[PDB]
Amino acid sequence: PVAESRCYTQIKVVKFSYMWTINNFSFCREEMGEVIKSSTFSSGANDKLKWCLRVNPKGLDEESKDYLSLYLLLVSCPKSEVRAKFKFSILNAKGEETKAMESQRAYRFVQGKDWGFKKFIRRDFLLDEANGLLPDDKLTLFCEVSVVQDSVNISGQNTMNMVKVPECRLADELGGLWENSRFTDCCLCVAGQEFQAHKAILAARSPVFSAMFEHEMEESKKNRVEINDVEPEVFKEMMCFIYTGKAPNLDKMADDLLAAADKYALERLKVMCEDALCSNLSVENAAEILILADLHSADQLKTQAVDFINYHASDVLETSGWKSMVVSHPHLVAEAYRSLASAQCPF
Amino acid sequence: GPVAESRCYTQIKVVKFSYMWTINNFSFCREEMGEVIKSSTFSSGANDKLKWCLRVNPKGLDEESKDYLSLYLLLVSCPKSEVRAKFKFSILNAKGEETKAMESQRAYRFVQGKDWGFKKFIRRDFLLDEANGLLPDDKLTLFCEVSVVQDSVNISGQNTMNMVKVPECRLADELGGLWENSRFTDCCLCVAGQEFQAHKAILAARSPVFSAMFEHEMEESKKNRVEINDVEPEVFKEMMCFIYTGKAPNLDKMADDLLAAADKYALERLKVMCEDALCSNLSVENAAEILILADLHSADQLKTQAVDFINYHASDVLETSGWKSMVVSHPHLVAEAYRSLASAQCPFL
Amino acid sequence: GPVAESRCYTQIKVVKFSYMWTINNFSFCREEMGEVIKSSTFSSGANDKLKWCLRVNPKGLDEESKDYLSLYLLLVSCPKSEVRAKFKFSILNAKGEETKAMESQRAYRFVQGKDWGFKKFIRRDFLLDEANGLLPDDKLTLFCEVSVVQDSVNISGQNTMNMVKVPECRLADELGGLWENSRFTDCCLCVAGQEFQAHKAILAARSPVFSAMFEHEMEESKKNRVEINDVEPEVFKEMMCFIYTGKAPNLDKMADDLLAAADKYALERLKVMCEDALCSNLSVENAAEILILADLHSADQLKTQAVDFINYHASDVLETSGWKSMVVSHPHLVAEAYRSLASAQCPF
Amino acid sequence: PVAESRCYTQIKVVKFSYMWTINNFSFCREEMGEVIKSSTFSSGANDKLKWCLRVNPKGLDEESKDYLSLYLLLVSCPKSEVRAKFKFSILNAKGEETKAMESQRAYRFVQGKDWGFKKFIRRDFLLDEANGLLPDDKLTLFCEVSVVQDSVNISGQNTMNMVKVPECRLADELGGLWENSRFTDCCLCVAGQEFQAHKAILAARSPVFSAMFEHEMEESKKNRVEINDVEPEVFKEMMCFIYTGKAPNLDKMADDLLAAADKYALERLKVMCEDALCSNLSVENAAEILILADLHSADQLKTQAVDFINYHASDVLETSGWKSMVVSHPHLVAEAYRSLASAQCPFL
Repeated sequence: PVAESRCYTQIKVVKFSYMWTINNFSFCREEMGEVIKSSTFSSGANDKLKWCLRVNPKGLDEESKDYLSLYLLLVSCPKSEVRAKFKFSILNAKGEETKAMESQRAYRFVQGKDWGFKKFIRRDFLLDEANGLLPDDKLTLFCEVSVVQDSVNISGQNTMNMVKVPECRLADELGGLWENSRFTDCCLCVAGQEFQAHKAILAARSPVFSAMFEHEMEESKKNRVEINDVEPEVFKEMMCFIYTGKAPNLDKMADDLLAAADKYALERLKVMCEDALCSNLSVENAAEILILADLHSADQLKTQAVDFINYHASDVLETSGWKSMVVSHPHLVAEAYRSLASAQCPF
Repeated sequence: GPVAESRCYTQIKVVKFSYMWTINNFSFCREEMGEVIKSSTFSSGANDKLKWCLRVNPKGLDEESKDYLSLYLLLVSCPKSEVRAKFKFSILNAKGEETKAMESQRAYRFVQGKDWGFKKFIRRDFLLDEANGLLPDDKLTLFCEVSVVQDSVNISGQNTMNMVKVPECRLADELGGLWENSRFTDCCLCVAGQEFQAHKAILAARSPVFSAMFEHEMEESKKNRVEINDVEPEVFKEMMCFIYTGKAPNLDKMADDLLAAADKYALERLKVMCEDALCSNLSVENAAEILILADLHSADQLKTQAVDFINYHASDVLETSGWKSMVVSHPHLVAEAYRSLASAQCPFL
Repeated sequence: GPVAESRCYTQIKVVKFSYMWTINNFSFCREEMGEVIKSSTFSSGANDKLKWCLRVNPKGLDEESKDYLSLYLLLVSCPKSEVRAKFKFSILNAKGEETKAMESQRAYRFVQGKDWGFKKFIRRDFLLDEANGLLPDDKLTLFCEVSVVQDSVNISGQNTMNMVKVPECRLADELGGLWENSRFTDCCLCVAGQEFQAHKAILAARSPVFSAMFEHEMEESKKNRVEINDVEPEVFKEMMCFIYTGKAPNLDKMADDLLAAADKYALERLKVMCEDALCSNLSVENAAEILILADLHSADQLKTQAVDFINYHASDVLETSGWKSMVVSHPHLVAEAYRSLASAQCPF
Repeated sequence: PVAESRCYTQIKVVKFSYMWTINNFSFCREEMGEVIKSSTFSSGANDKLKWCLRVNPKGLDEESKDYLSLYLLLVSCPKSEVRAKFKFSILNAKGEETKAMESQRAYRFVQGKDWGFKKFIRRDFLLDEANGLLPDDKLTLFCEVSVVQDSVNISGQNTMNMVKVPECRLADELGGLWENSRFTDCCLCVAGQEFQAHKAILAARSPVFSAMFEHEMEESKKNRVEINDVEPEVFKEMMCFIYTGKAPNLDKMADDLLAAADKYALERLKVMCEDALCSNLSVENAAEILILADLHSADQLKTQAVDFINYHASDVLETSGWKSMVVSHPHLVAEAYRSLASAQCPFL
């Protein structure tokens, strides 16, 4: 009783790395094996499985108290397996890998599975500034992922897929249109600052701009109009989202970006900024996040903030901002009270 | 040594089902080796887009199974990911009882196009004996059992710091909707009587040639009523479909004329799409046709691929009518192909 | 003779998986006899509206589970189908190995809201014992393995009929399109100044009221023109919605006067489920208002159940002000409630 | 090991039945286990579970060669389990029960699986007219099914609320609308025979009448509309459907109604007409069904018709009508070749 297939197997390797630097690693103070994760990032080609770097600044359990446990975790996937190989390396002060550690073999993976070699590095050893492993007191991690697919004959019909179309693009040319401005069809005024933008892209992409230009303004004041809502720095990023569908400079000014998106009803940018603020939940902000969410109907981030406050209530409620929020906005905490009413029902 | 703790409990999902596929009139299933005939494709129901089929041969392959029956399975579909599964094969007797029930040892690695089955499953002559009660009126009744293991994962107990459901890109879809709705059209395009309506900036960005015409201080006569005769209406419609969506579902059946239209406006992305679509149509007779289409349109990649195809299939390409037509019509192509095959593939030794 | 075969091989459907539940600070998760505390929901992943939640007793039930920790499995959600399944509990040691695992003799019966398990699943003292090491940092570890069996058959197939596919009755949604696009309507109705304009034949067919008041001598005079003098417009809308569709999506928040108009306009199907929906809103305080509203308007079944529930809750119904109100205004109604009570309390 | 559930048990049953008629039982000649079948039957309300019966006029296997096998076959369900109990009976010429048999218990059920009673009644004894079981050689059998529902505590608030709500009488009201012609405005003629109808109902159902009446030529057309292709009884049943959505006697007059549906773009009408034709399949009718379907864009019916033709080419290609339709309509047989070549043949 033996089974075989008699087929040529071509092994694929979709390599992709990630850079992570922890701001002020020394004051992490993550005792009891409490963990810090990286910013969400995708796997490059075929953006459907997304990886993420997970670090415990102090290694769990008594054995790795001095050590810094390091693991790599997969954010989400469509209920399948991955057979990747990982290489953990630490860059020096000048940016050269020192603590390289390549996986001896491919590891079986599933959604949320963590893998890594415990006792990766001693924290006191890392803290030595003379070694250059903490430039400006920042802990830099660099990881190299190589996902193995194990395709049999790559479905050979020859049609081997020699050559290819270039990578699918459009947004890059729209970015060139943005920066050059290419004599667009309308003008914008923003707090005195001048911006030059198109009409058809605004109308098709945004219902708000779809209705706002074409209703009596196409000849009256189609060329010129003033927006007293958005500062020019983030207005540039919002217009960049209109052009290329992305906002690389989104994290820093994300609250006013949320305001601008909600006023114009940019739902996709609304979800991106919801994910951005989802990564910035603490004791000293969650009440203001609730104000922003109800001000914008950010239902996903609203529920996430509700759950986070439910989890960390015993010290989140000790903030002055919470007091100002509840006295100013009791209805929001009444909604949270209704949400927790079902939670505390059982038992 | 190098060890990596899992730090996730090995909870496992296992899913066992079964299915039978009978064969009426099995005794009259012809008689020669290599008769690969498969079962009707079947599915669990909770399959999650997965299908399977058997591979029954009246005479087994290789040497030992000359007088046996070879039974093998296949994975019809998968979501471009590996599958770990099991298979058990058995035969129901006259009283519907499993007789040749031998199980597998461990769940094997399964992908689309791969097959795993017990070689030398059962003797042909022994099954041909009616005393075993296994051939009722030439109705051979198979039966198989699948047990797909997954090694499932959750933080089920308890709590989950969740992500927000990100939406997918809508730029391609929204521009396509603007195209088909044809709202805010700044230019009207006419081809062979049919009149379409399109937009200025997208056409200028994705087609430098259209930007070249419409930037020449002449728009009110041309941009509002531009007329083109080179491109037929259906190719031209698919060309705007490419520009406004980057998606051409029926690109292969209209590849050469669309390539010519792309060459007219230097739509190099759609040009390489047409090159790739043509290149998955390789045959000995149309090599000259694709070569001249590339040479007229300067499709360097497809021209090189067609020349390599001619180099590989010269023995029949020389006798083909297309090669003779190319030779009498275009000796330059003959010279270029000869130079291409000259300093490669034979100069040894 | 008496027999019942299948003519098909007994193939069996099975879905085996497992689930764990973490519990913090077990030493301070309260302790008294028969404590009902449950877990968060969970399922395999291919659930098909199928969910379960654990149910654990820090101190068990009855008598012989005081010093024990019993455990049960409640079926939370299901597709209203009889669920037959096996289950297997376990406890993991400190070294990561299941220890106290026992599996059901057969696939127990499960339906929505049914609990099953093994009473006396573990001694509380033994679990609390430090030598076993089953409670590190006052954290109690669960691990359950479960399989669900259905016993269906998958045949080779000759495709059978192969064409059971058919659109359901989409009819009278077209009448919805007639209404909320007005699709050449032919008569004109005024409610409270607000205007709505419809087809004569529809309301003629639907109820005797609109039919009769148009069928005789009004077609000559006011065939198109007509107005109503008792119905509220915002509910007038949903009233036509049911009259067209035989379906009212939003009814409970306006069901009282809707039902009153329905009896005023003879809509028996509307009448009955609006009464039941108000009866689904049964409470101690509403019952007087519901009773007077009901029996003022021929509400037979609702009269019966309103009377019965008021009999069942007479004690706290007494101090309701509405009780004395209807007693003062409509005494014969509560007299007939007594008449109901006559045969009610014959024994015992 | 043993466990409880701590609950009440409320059982609810709604039983139902349906006549079966088999004319000329002697001449059926359904041997070697040729199962006789008809359309699936339901319980009336809540048609989501469609039941059916499977009968062998000659019982298979050596035991029941002379006997007749009578077995239920549930067609489809939402992947659930049901515990219905069933009884059967065969009436006499007068319609009186003599050959009655019942079930021992509440048998389980799933999609496709069959319970019943083999080895019951003789074929020769049934065929003996001295017994009087076959009036004019007509086998008229009766089947009843009692669906035992069962549940746990019915969510034991006591939650009773059992309003005896009737069903949606909208079609029945439209049944009276067609039958009585109350409030009629528009009339029709066909071959001199005249039967009138209503305007907005036809506007609702059809896109075709919507086309040829919305054009503002109503008084000339809609007052005295005429149709050419349809026939009187055919128009009767097509009016019956377009008013009702039901046409239980469509089987004997199905083809004509399919043609009428093609004349009026009545997609649901065409659907169950094609379904009735799917219960018209024979080894010799496939040419006629092909002519009908291919003339009418009947993609699904031509699909399974071609599947039948592929499966029974061994006689289909050997019929005279096959040659006739090839001569008249060859190209459709060309796609028949295209299908059967790429079907149950790409092996190997």
